[PDB]
Amino acid sequence: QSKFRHVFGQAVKNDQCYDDIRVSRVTWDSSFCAVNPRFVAIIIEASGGGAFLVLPLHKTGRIDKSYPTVCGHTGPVLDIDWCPHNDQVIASGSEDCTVMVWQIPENGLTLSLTEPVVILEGHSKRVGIVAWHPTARNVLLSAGCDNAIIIWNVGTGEALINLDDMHSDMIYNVSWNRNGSLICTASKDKKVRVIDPRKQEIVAEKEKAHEGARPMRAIFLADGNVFTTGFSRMSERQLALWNPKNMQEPIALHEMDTSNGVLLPFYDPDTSIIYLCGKGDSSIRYFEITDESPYVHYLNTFSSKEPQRGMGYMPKRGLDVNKCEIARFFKLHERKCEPIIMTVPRKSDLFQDDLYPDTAGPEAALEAEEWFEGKNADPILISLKHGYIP
Repeated sequence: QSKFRHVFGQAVKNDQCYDDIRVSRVTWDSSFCAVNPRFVAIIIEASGGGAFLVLPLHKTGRIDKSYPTVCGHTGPVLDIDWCPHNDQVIASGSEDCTVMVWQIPENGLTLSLTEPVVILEGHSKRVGIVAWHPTARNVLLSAGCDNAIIIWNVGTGEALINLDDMHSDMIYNVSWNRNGSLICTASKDKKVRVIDPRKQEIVAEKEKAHEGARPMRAIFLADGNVFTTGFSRMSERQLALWNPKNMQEPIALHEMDTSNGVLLPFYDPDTSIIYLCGKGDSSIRYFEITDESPYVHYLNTFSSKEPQRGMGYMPKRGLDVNKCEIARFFKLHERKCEPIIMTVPRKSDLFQDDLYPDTAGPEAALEAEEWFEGKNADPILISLKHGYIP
């Protein structure tokens, strides 16, 4: 009976792709791609040091080899994240052990961008993880191969939290909860941790959340549940759903297939859909999360003949309500970025308001100093109906 059962993906025509990109060749498990309503950012092969490419969404077709890039890093770029409160601002983590924050010029680059707004220098090792705070302006989390998590005030350039003796082994990912009061981590010691970064304490963990000696991912759902991907002892890709108030036993665990890539979860809290795709997969599998067991329900698979090297995900503000678009993927091939549009088939030409509840907007709910000092706020919601045409 699920309203999302006919959700389907459709790749755009080649003339709506971004072509002749030289995607990074590093063996780091990066997503290589970050998208916002103005720009697509792609981690590329740099002559020296490190670079990423920033394209206006309209700049489709073959990209000139000399198109300007963001190239101020002195080591390969490993992760990129657009500022949720500023569509001209992006953070990068590098093998040069820095996080850099960049101001993109209006309409994108004319000249190569070599000087960041700020360099953050707390890590002693490569920085593979950057995550902007969901609600607090200028709060930015990095995690490095030093196994330190640092939470920055980007406005002052100061490390205000250093979690440096919490993780004995490599950190695979860090995710903020809805109001950014908590983070969750997955680590190569096979633990998933829920952390209060301001209290600097672990509030819940699960040992061996997955048994495989392969990477995991852990993210928060809108209701405070933690959703994980990983591998069985037998190389099966798995997903699980955990109540952090009681992590002994999973609410749900599902075995999927025996491919090699870790499943990156993309969670849409507005539809309760989770999309899963791994490096090397030609498929995007999507599930609905509901309060009816077994709680994680299979919807469908987007199928293709081409494996992904990385994947970006368009925030709600960039979607087309008239088309009932509920997600847009930016699928990285070897030399190309290919938008994939997820739509709900609907007969009616009316505004499908059930698909588009008010969504987390770009206005920061509180300042860095307020949040660091212990204040909390929810995302400030906006309506998407201004985009509707009769």
